[PDB]
Amino acid sequence: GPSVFLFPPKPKDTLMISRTPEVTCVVVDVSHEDPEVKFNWYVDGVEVHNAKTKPREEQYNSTYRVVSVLTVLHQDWLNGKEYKCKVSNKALPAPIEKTISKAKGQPREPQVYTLPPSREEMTKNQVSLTCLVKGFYPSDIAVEWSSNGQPENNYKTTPPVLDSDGSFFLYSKLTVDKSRWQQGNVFSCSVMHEALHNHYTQKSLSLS
Amino acid sequence: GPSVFLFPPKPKDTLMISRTPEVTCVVVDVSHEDPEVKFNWYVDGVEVHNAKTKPREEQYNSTYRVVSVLTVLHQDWLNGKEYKCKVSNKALPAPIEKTISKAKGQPREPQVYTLPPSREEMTKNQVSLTCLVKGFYPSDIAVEWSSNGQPENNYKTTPPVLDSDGSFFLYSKLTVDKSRWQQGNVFSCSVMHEALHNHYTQKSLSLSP
Ligand SMILES: *[C@@H]1O[C@H](CO[C@@H]2O[C@@H](C)[C@@H](O)[C@@H](O)[C@@H]2O)[C@@H](O[C@@H]2O[C@H](CO)[C@@H](O[C@@H]3O[C@H](CO[C@H]4O[C@H](CO)[C@@H](O)[C@H](O)[C@@H]4O[C@@H]4O[C@H](CO)[C@@H](O)[C@H](O)[C@H]4NC(C)=O)[C@@H](O)[C@H](O[C@H]4O[C@H](CO)[C@@H](O)[C@H](O)[C@@H]4O[C@@H]4O[C@H](CO)[C@@H](O)[C@H](O)[C@H]4NC(C)=O)[C@@H]3O)[C@H](O)[C@H]2NC(C)=O)[C@H](O)[C@H]1NC(C)=O
Ligand SMILES: *[C@@H]1O[C@H](CO[C@@H]2O[C@@H](C)[C@@H](O)[C@@H](O)[C@@H]2O)[C@@H](O[C@@H]2O[C@H](CO)[C@@H](O[C@@H]3O[C@H](CO[C@H]4O[C@H](CO)[C@@H](O)[C@H](O)[C@@H]4O[C@@H]4O[C@H](CO)[C@@H](O)[C@H](O)[C@H]4NC(C)=O)[C@@H](O)[C@H](O[C@H]4O[C@H](CO)[C@@H](O)[C@H](O)[C@@H]4O)[C@@H]3O)[C@H](O)[C@H]2NC(C)=O)[C@H](O)[C@H]1NC(C)=O
Repeated sequence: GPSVFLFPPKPKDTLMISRTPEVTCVVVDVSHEDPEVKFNWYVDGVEVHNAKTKPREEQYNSTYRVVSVLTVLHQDWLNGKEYKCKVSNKALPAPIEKTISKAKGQPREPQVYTLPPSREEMTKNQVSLTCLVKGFYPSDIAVEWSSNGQPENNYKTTPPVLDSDGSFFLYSKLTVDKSRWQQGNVFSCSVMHEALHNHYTQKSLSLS
Repeated sequence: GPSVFLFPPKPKDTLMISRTPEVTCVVVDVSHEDPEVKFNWYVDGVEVHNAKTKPREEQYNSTYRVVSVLTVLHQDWLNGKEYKCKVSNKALPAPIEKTISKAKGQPREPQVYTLPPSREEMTKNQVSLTCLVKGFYPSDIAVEWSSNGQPENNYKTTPPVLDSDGSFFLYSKLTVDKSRWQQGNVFSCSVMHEALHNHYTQKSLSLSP
């Protein structure tokens, strides 16, 4: 009955020293008469301790949903250590195990280019500011937009796309009002990747 | 046990008269002692019998992967008929069914914009010509690149991405040699969509010194 789902830390957390990367180990479909679940975590085969098991979250479909969280070190994740979650329950015949780690492969540095709107789009009510990010490996990346320190949240980013070489690329599109573009406001495409210098770069975009 | 995944026809196939739109019905995780799969197709509740079941594709994880394909008519897809795939197998307690159709909703016309390389990229050996396609619904679209009549095939396109409004967008990236860009050659982003005037539009891109 019980199923297991081991999720990696958010890319933004693994690349920012201030944040705390967490590996979460979701267990679903737990019965009422077999409610006890027990986790064991391993890091390259080495038992680790002091995980945090959140309280049982009783579901709409008359089951439980237990979650155990393990905070991992920034360096250990980015060095590519394998984190294993061993679930044990009465309903299970044999303990389930899942393993997760950073996408293995030679890290490659993204080139970040900003592209302004076409003059055809300038006739429209709003305009699209484009940020090309290309040549990065692996596909674990985070792209954000901002003006000054204050962030812009009216943007979408495309899934990473595998190129002719081993690398990836993507586009991020910030939609702004035409007025604010023509007033000469500065927008900044911030990118975060493991292969970037200090895990961060930022390119600006303005009217000439 | 067995899982089912019903996929729509390639957007390029539904929009080109010469091509053949197909609905594929993938069945995964089939055991060795229950290898027989049997499909039944329906079009708005009407049984059809013109499918082709491909041979079992034995997987790396000691299971099979059976696929049944149904060719659909261009007009039937674009009119929005519902295609259903009913899988049956020993391992299943009750036959599984999945349904797919064209995304129902007011069709919206893509705006097509071409963007030249940044001057930072101009230092590199090759440069990237960008084609933004935005504001289209549904997500059935096809993008090609060309110079003159002859096509350019060194390009990649992103999956359609859902925007803040109901519409979609995507980017297509043509990689060309820096020389050919600076010689002032004209490249053309051709787009094909249900909502486009005559199901086709094309925007050009050049050095424009
Ligand atoms: C044994 O191996 C096989 C083979 O797997 C392959 O080989 C192994 C060795 C590994 O390397 C695998 O990584 C590799 O894939 C396993 O078979 C796989 O089984 C899983 C399910 O367990 C299937 O997952 C689904 O995948 C589809 C997307 O699949 C397309 O894209 C894949 C790459 O991205 C590609 O590999 C596939 O072939 C397929 O590509 C399409 O193929 C068709 C025909 O081949 C073609 O016409 C198309 O053009 C082509 N398109 C593209 C884009 O490539 C994904 O959509 C599914 O997601 C749904 O279901 C999930 C539940 O599993 C759920 O979590 C998701 O959220 C999602 O659910 C849907 O969500 C929408 C939201 O709007 C909702 O509306 C829907 O109702 C909802 N549906 C459901 C059912 O919930 C899903 O992830 C793999 O496709 C399949 N792989 C292959 C190649 O067949 C097998 O499982 C292994 N067995 C064991 C025991 O381990
Ligand atoms: C009772 O209800 C439970 C609650 O779930 C919700 O409601 C039910 C009714 C359904 O509608 C659910 O789909 C819905 O989620 C059920 O639990 C769910 O079980 C299913 C199947 O066992 C799980 O499916 C798996 O989902 C994975 C992704 O999971 C993330 O995203 C989900 C939403 O998109 C979210 O519900 C999950 O909690 C989880 O969220 C992430 O959590 C981490 C922290 O742990 C965060 O860091 C992320 O940011 C979160 N992200 C998001 C988007 O929220 C899939 O990855 C997984 O697919 C993989 O495994 C399968 C094999 O199973 C492969 O085939 C596949 O290729 C892939 O590798 C799978 O689809 C679902 O996630 C569970 N939901 C929750 C909340 O735990 C109970 O099952 C249900 N019980 C019964 C008896 O019906």
